Amino acid sequence: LGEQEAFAMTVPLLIDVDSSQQEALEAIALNDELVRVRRALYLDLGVPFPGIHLRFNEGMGEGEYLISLQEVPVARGELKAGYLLVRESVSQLELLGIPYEKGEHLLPDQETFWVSVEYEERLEKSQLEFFSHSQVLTWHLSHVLREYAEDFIGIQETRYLLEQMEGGYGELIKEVQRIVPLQRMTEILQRLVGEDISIRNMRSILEAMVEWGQKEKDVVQLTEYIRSSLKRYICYKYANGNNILPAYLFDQEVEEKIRSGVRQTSAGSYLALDPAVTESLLEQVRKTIGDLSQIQSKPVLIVSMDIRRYVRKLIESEYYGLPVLSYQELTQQINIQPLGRVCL
Amino acid sequence: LGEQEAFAMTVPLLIDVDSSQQEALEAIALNDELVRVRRALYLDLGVPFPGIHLRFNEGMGEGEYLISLQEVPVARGELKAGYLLVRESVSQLELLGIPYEKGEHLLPDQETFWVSVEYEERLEKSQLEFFSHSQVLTWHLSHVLREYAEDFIGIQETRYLLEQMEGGYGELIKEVQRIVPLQRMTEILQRLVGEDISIRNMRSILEAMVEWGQKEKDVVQLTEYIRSSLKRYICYKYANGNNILPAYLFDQEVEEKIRSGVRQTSAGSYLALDPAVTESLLEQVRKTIGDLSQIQSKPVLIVSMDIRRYVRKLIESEYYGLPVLSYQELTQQINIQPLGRVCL
Repeated sequence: LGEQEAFAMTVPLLIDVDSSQQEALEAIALNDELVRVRRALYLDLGVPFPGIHLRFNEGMGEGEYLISLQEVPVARGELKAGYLLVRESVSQLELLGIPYEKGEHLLPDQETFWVSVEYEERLEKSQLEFFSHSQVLTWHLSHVLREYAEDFIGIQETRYLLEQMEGGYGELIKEVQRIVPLQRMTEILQRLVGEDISIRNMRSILEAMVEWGQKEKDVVQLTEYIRSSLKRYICYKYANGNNILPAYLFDQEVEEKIRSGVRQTSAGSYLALDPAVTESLLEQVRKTIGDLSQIQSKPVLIVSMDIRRYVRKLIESEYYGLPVLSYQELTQQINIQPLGRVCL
Repeated sequence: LGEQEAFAMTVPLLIDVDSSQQEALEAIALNDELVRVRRALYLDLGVPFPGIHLRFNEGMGEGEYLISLQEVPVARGELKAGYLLVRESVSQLELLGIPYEKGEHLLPDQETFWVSVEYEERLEKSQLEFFSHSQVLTWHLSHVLREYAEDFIGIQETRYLLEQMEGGYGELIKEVQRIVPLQRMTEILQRLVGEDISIRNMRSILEAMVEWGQKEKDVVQLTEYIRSSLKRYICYKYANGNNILPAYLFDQEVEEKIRSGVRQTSAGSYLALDPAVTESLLEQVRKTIGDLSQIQSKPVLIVSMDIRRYVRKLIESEYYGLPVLSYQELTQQINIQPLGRVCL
């Protein structure tokens, strides 16, 4: 036992589902239904995701499954599709109009109710959302990555991109590395994928990295200049229609209250107004935006560039699916259709 | 005798149990029951523990055993299971309701009373905690490491991690070594494992090492920023339930008395208020927290980040099993359920 300790590396991503399916589930693909949603999610965000280890554990129950990032279960579940109970995401009284018996739960994103596989034939005629045992699993996965993609872009992973691109763009990389150190360039790539912006376009992120890495030095400013280099991308991510975008402009009185609380002190530049002012603004927002749960068409808040960040991490608690843009990121020839200006 | 001195290295960890078992104990494993609890404890903390030498000494009695860190017995014991008296940890009047004769002691952590091996058959029916001759030994071991894990992470042991990780994360390490010297990076890894935080996740400790090792320079601040990188880990170590955490918030009046006594002088930043104020605060704590011996569910104190340390080493005498958190380490989506605010 005198062997010293034999260090063992932690696993980057891990899926632990129960036993009793290690050969029973195992048959849609569950080795080509993960690698499919990992690639299909890579081409969306661009993060070089890690290898998903798949372990069928017997220690848990029979419908349990936990998805552990680095040995801390981040989205566990007891799939009561355990035997076969293919769930329903947009479950409603329509599943009472389509009367097949239900099973209650609040599986995360939409109201989940479960029906059996004889009931499936008739409800698939009725056309609602069906999640097989693959699609119930990967969905949380494709939701775990999209929300924890700030943790897979580390100094070891960008140096993977800046090596994989050596062939294509030689003199671009040998120029960017001398201007922005790897720590600083990575502290940006995390800040893009935080707003669900896609790294994928890795060239025009380095063009705008070289251009501004000499003039600007505060990361939060530099990333607002770099988003402004993906102009005609964002116009396509948020406003899919004919150059019309449903916005929620901030009336100038507020964009000035926030620009006066930046506190550029210790490379944090924290927005520090007051625990009593934050609730004042966050109320004026909640008073106009409402809840946006019924509000369709995915609106976006639109605020000046230099505070586009601090507004984002402010309402990040209440309004999570409300992206924030800038005036600059808005490529011209976009018809902002203001839903309602946020007064004070 | 002219041989100069022939230097002989001290042993890192050493178990000295008596003779008369060197072949009699020797049969559960006692070479695979230590290496099992050493590995099982490594995957918990992450420290690369040393090799446990096992020596059966005759110089002692017949039920004695001492566990010596570097030749100073740190947890000795005369196991009065000497012949066979498998102990009981949660001994109570239930062992008078289950009337089998007892043997009194205060073996450390829970009330230890001993019963024989014919009594074992019936009390194992009654379902209380049994410690065989292995489990009485390793338990102190798995308690010695967990409490002296600040002594196994030295500059020689982190350079073992930063070499074992060269393969996986090359450019991460070649970046962190130039930012934080080995002394400074190790003075952190000791400060994590001091709070029972787990080094194990060695990547996101280096990501947050690179990020903050340039801005912050006081170790105690840097480690409070590094704990804030293991956010969604701590949420799982202290609040296992559904995002609900039983806290003991500090009312703001106190968190300001302590922030005024930091004395950042000689890289010690000692909290120096008064031997008469420390008893004032430590009384207001003891007046609300009580004793927490009956208080179940493992509550945690929750104080602002910048003094999370000085509060910890303050109550470290009285309330040892009361972990202290920050507001920052608390990942959002955690329902702090304040048990009672510590007023002044």
